[PDB]
Amino acid sequence: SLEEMLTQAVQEADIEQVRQLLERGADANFQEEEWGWSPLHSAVQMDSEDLVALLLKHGADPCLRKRNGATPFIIAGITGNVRLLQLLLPNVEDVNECDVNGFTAFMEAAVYGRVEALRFLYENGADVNMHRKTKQDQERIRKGGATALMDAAEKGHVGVVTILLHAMKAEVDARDNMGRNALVYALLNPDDGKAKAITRLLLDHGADVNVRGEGSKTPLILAVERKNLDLVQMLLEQEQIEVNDTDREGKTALLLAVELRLEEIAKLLCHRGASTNCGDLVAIARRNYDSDLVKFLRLHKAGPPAENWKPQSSRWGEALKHLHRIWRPMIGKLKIFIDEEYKIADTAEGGIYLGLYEDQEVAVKRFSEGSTRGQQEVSCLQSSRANDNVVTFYGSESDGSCLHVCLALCEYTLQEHLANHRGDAVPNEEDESARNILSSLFKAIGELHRSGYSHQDLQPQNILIDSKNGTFLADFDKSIKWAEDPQKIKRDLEALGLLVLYVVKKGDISFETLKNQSFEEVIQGSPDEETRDLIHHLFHPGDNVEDRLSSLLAHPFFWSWESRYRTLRDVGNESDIKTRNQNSRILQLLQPELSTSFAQWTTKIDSFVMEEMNALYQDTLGDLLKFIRNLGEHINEQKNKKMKSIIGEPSQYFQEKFPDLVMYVYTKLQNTEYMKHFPKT
Amino acid sequence: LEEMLTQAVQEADIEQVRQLLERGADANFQEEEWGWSPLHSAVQMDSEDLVALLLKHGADPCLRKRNGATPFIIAGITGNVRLLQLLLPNVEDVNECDVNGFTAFMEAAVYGRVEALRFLYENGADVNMHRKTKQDQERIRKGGATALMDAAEKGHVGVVTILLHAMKAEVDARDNMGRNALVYALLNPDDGKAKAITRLLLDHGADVNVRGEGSKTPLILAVERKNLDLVQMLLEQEQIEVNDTDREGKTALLLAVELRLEEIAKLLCHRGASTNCGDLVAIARRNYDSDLVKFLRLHAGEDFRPPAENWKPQSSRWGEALKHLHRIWRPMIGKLKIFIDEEYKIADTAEGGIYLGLYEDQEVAVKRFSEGSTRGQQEVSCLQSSRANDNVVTFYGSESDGSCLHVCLALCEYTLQEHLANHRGDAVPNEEDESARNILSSLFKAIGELHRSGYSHQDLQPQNILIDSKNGTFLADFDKSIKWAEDPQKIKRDLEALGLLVLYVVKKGDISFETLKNQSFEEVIQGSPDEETRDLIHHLFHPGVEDRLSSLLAHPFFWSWESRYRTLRDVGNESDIKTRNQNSRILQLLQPGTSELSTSFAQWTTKIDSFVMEEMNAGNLYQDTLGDLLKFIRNLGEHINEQKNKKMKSIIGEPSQYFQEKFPDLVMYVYTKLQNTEYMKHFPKTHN
Ligand SMILES: Cc1[nH]c(/C=C2\C(=O)Nc3ccc(F)cc32)c(C)c1C(=O)NCCN1CCCC1
Ligand SMILES: Cc1[nH]c(/C=C2\C(=O)Nc3ccc(F)cc32)c(C)c1C(=O)NCCN1CCCC1
Repeated sequence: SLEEMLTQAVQEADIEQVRQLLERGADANFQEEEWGWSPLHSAVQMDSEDLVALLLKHGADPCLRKRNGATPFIIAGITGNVRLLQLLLPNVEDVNECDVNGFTAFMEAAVYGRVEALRFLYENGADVNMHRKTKQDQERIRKGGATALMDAAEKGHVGVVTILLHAMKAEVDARDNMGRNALVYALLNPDDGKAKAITRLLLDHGADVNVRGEGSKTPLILAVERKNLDLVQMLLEQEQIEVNDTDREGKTALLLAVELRLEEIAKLLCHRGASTNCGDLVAIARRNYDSDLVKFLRLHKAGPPAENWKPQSSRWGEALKHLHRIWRPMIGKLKIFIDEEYKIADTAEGGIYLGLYEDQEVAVKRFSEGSTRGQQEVSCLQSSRANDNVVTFYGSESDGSCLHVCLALCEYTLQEHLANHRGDAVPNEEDESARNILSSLFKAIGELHRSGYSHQDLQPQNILIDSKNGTFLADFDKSIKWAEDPQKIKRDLEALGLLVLYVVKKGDISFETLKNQSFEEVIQGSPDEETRDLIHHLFHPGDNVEDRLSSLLAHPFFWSWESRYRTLRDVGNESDIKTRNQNSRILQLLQPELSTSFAQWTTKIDSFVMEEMNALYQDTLGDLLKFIRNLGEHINEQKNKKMKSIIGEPSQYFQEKFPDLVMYVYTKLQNTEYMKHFPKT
Repeated sequence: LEEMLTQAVQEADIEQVRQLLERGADANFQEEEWGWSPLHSAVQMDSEDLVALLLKHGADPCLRKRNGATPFIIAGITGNVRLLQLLLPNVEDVNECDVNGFTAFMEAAVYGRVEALRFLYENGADVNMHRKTKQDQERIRKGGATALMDAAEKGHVGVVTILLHAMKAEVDARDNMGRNALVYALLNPDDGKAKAITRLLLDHGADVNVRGEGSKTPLILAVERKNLDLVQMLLEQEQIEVNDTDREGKTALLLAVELRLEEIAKLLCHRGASTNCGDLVAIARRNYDSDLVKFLRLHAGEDFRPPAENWKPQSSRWGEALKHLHRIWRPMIGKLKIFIDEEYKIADTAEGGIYLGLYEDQEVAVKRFSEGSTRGQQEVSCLQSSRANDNVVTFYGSESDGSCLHVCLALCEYTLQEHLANHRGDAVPNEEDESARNILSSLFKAIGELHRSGYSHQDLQPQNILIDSKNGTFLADFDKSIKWAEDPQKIKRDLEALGLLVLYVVKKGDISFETLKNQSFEEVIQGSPDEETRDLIHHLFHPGVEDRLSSLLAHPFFWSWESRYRTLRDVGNESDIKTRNQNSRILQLLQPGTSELSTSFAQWTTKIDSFVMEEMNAGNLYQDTLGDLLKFIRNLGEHINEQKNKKMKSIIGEPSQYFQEKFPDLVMYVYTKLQNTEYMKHFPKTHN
C-alpha cells in the first residue's frame, strides 16, 4: 500500500508526491505482478520527462523488463520524445536490446511513425536492417523476422519510409521468416494515398514484386482485390512481374478483376499479357451485367474443370450436386441459394435450406439478424457441441440482415423415418427401434438440462434421423436457460412422455392428437404397463438437476424381452424363494393395492403344463418367480417338448399372461440389494 | 440439334439470327437452368438490332426467367433508353417486379443510369415504392428497400440528388429491417461519395438515430470507419443521441478510444458524450495514446464499474488459467481469444504448440500452424470430415490472422498416458479392468468411423488420445492423416498401432509405448497377460480386410466377466450337454476327433478342489470332457448360493473369476468353436 500510491502518484502526474515517497523509501523498481509495469515504464509511456528524471535520480533501472521483455528504453521509441531517449541511453548496455517478440526501440519508432526519435537512434548505433528474433514457439510457425521498413510500410508512415531508404541504407528486399517483403506490407494498408506513395518508393529501390503474402497472394492480386487501378499500373511497369501467377485458391489477377466488376483493370491486364485460360471470363462479366467488358473479352477472344465433388446424403444428393455446380456469392464460409429446389422445410421465420459450409453439406436455418429466436438458437447450440445426440453445429454467418445458422444435414424427420419403416416388423414383435430412438432422446434432453438449457418445444419434427439411424434433437429457437424458471423443465418431460407414446405407436397416432389428450387418456392409450409407468414418471418427476432422465434409462421399458425374462429367472433362483422361507428379506420385500393379474396365477396357466411342472405351487409371487426360474432351466429338454410347444417363447408368454409382473418386481426391489438381478443399464 | 438459337445471339452475328428464325427455331425458348430468353440476352448485351429482329418475330417482352425478371426490367440496368421505348408499348405495367421486388426503375437506380431513370419517371414509375418479396424472406425482415437506398449504397451521387429534388423521393422511407438511406450510404467504401450522399439526406431530414445491422447507429458506423468528417456532419444535428449503444453495449465514444482515434474521441466529448461508458484511460493508456490519456484525464472513468466476473470454466485442470484469460484484454482473431504465454500453454508441438483459448466464449485448445503449413491443412481437412465422429475431439473452427492458422478444439483434461498414471492405483491386483475395455472400444469406434470417412490417422500413440472430465476417450491430432483411397493398404498401420495400444492400455501404462514400438509383433503377443488379449492383438496385426474393427467389438475381450460366465453357463445347459449325447451337434462342435488335447481343461476334474469336486457328484460321474465342464459350470452357477453349499462358495469365491483363472483358454476355446454357428445365440449381446 506504499508502492501502490507511488504507482498512483505517477499516473496522476503529481510530481511532489513522487519526490516525497522516494524520500520516504518507496521502491522505484517495483513491478506489478500482472503485466510487470514499473513506475519508470509508466513514466516514459505518459511522456513526462520530469518524472523520468526524478525516478532515475533514485536508482530505478532503465533496462528493467516487463512481462513482454520491454524496457523503458524500448518504450521510449513508442513515445517518440527524444529527450527521454537522451536521459536513458547513458545506462543502456545495448541499444538493440529487444523484447520477447524481438521489438527494438528503433522498430517501435518505425511502428509509431516517430521521425525525430528514429534519427536519434540511427546516429547512436541502432541496427536499421534488424530482423525480429522471437520465442521458439513463434519461429516454428514461421512468425517474426520483420524489419523497421516493413513496420513503417504497413502502418503507412510515408515520412519514415523515405528516410529509412534514402538516409539510413535500409534494405528494401529484406524478408521475414514467412517470406514477406515490405511491398506486401505496403499493399495491405487501407489508405490509398499513403499506399500509393510507399509502393512507388519501394519499387524504385528494387523491391521484388514476385513474392507471396497471406493466402499465397502476390502484390498484383492484392492490388486488384483492393480495386485500385493506380497500384496495378505501378506494378505492371516492371516487366519481370509474372502476370499469370495464381494464389492458394487457384485464382489469377485477371480472373479476380473480371469477378470484381473492374473493366478498366481487366482491359489493362489483358494488354500486358494476362492469359485468358484461367476461367470463363465472359460468363462472369455477363453475370455482372457489364455489356462493355463482354464485348472487350469477345473482341480479344481467339476461340472448364472436372466436377469431382460427391455428396454424402442420398435424399439431398442431387440438389447439392446442383448447388455445388452453380455460382453463388459466399456469405463468409457459407454458400446458399434461396430457391424451392434447395428448400428442406418451412419455419416460423426464414425456412430451412441446403447449404455448403467450408464445402461440407449443411442445413441452414435463417433468422432476421436481430431475432431473439436466432440468438437463443445460437447460444444453445454453442453450449451443446459435446452433446452427441444434438444436431452438429458448424457455425453461424450473417450478411447485412440475415443470421444463417448452419447445422448437420440429416436424412429424415422422426415422422418420415417412422413412416418409411412402418412396414418392417410384423404386428406383435418386440420393438427394439423404439427403445433406441427414445434412449437417444433421453440422453439428448438430459445432457441439454445439465448444460443449463431446456428445449421448450419437443415434437417429432424437431427430431432428425441420420443415414446411420442415429436420432438427433434440433431446433432450439424457443429454448431457455432454465435457471430463469426451473419449473418449465416439466414441459420438456411432458413432451417426452407424449413422444414415448408417439414412438411406441410407430407414428400411427399423430402428435397433434396426443397433445389434445389429457394425461389419463395418454396413459389409457399405452399398450403396456412399462410404457404406462414410464410416462407417469415423466409427468410426475422427482426433483433433479439433469439427473432425473439418466435414472429412468434403468427403467424396465428399456430392458429387452430377454433381459426381463432373465431378471425374473435370476430372482426366482434366490435360495429363500426356492425354500419358501417366508421370514426372508426377499419375500418380505415382495410382501404385498389393486388385484394383480398374478393373484391366483396357477389357475391362469395351462393345466397340462401346471400338472407336469409339479414333480405344491401356491398363488404367491415368490412361487411364480420360482416357476419362471424352473421352466427357464428345463424348457429345452426332450422330456418337456409338449410343454415347450404350449408355451412358445417363454419371455413373451409370461409378459402377455402377466403384464404387470415385470413392473411389480421392479418396484419392489428397485432400491434394494436385489437390484443386482436387474440387467446392466 | 438446335442450340444455335441462342449461341448465335451471344456471338451477335445477326446474319445467322434472321436466317435461323425461318429455319425451324423458336424465339421464346427458355433454357431451363435460369430461364434466359434470347430477348433477355439481347437486352443485356445492349444490341438495338437484335432486340428489333426478335420482337418482329413475336417474342414476348414480359416473358419471365427464374428470378421473375423481364427483358424490360433488365433494360433498366443496361440504361439504354431507346430499348426501353421499343418495349414499353408491349408492357402492362412499368412498376412490374421480379421475385425479389425489383423494378426497372430501381435497377436504373442500382446501376446509376440517370437518363434511363428520368424516362421511366415521367412514364409513371413510382419512386417511393418498397420491394415486395417472397414470404420466406419477408418473415426474416428482408426487402422493402427504395430506389434512394440503392442509389445511396452504390454511391451514385447524381442519382440521389435528382431523386430527392426532381422526383419527390421520401428521404426517411424505411425497409422492413428499419433502415433508411442514411445507413445504406454509410456502408459505402468510398469516403467522398459517402460524404456527399450523407449531406443530401441529412438536409432533407433523414433520421440520424436509425438502427442498422448490429443495432449500430449512423454515428457508430462513421466512427468504426475512422472518418472524422462524417462524424462532424452527424453531430451538426443537435437531436442526435451521442450515447446510443450497439447490441454489444458499446457507444460511439468508447469505440473511438478503443480504435486509437483521439481526433474523433475529443470531438465526441466536446459534444456531450458521457465518459463513463468504459474505462477509457486504461484503454488509451494500453494503446500508448499519451495525448488522449491526458485529455480524458482532465475530464473520466471515475463513475464506472466493470461487470463482475460472471463466467465459470468447465475444466478443473485448466480452470484457473481460463478464468485469467477471460479477465484480461485481448484482440480477437475472428471468433478466437488467445494469448501466447506460458501460463496458457497446454503442450509442445512440432509447430506452434497447444494453447488455451476462448472461441465464441467457449473454452478450447488451440493448435497452431503456419498459415501455409501442409500439416495444418490436413488437420482441418480431416477434422471437417469427422464432425459426426463421437470419439474424435470436437472441432469448433479454424481462425487465421496475417500468418497463423489457429485450429480450435474441445478442451480435454488428460492425455491417455497421464490418465493411466493417475488411475494406476484404482483396481485391486486381481479384479476386472472395465476401464481398459471402455477406452479401447471407444478407440475402435473412433478409428473405424475415421476409416469410413475415408481417412487414416498414421500416427496413433497415447499422446494423441485425450480423456475428458467424464472419462470419455477422444482421438486427436490429425496433422499426419491421409485419405486412404490413394493407397488403401496403409490403414493396416493404424490397426498395428491399435494392437500396440491394446497392450499398452491393458498393462495400465506400465510398459512404455516406445518399448512396444521397438518390439516385434510376436514379442507384443507374448507380453499379453491373457488369451483374450492375445487373440485380439493377433487379429489387429493380421487383419486383411476393411471393417475388422466393428467385428472385433464382439470379441470376448470386450465381454464382461459376468457375461463370459453367463455364456459358459448357458452353453452348459443345452440338453445334449446334460445328457452327454456325444453324437449331438453341439458336442461335435466342441469336442470332436480323438480328444481335446493340450489345454488347461484336459483332465480338468483333477484341477478342481477335491471337496467341491466330491460334493458336486449327485456313467453318472463328471468326466474330463469339455461338455462335462460346461455342465459343471452350469450346475454350480445354479446352486452355489444355496444354504447347503456355503462352504463350497467360500472355497470358490466369485465363480466367474475362478474358472477363468484355472482355465484361461476356456472362454476363447468356446468362442472359437461356436462363433459362426447357431450356438452364437449364447454369446452376450454386443454393439449395434
Ligand atoms: C418439418 C420438417 N423439418 C425438417 C427438417 C429439419 C428441421 O426442422 N430442422 C432441421 C435441422 C437440420 C436438418 F438437417 C433438418 C431439419 C423436415 C425434413 C421437415 C419436413 O418433414 N418437411 C416436409 C416433408 N414432409 C413432412 C410432411 C409431409 C412432407
Ligand atoms: C503432450 C501433451 N499433450 C497435451 C494435450 C493435447 C494434445 O497434445 N493435443 C490436444 C488437443 C486438444 C486438447 F484439448 C489437448 C491436447 C497435454 C496436456 C500434454 C502434456 O502432457 N503436457 C504436460 C507435459 N508434462 C506431462 C508429463 C511430462 C510432460
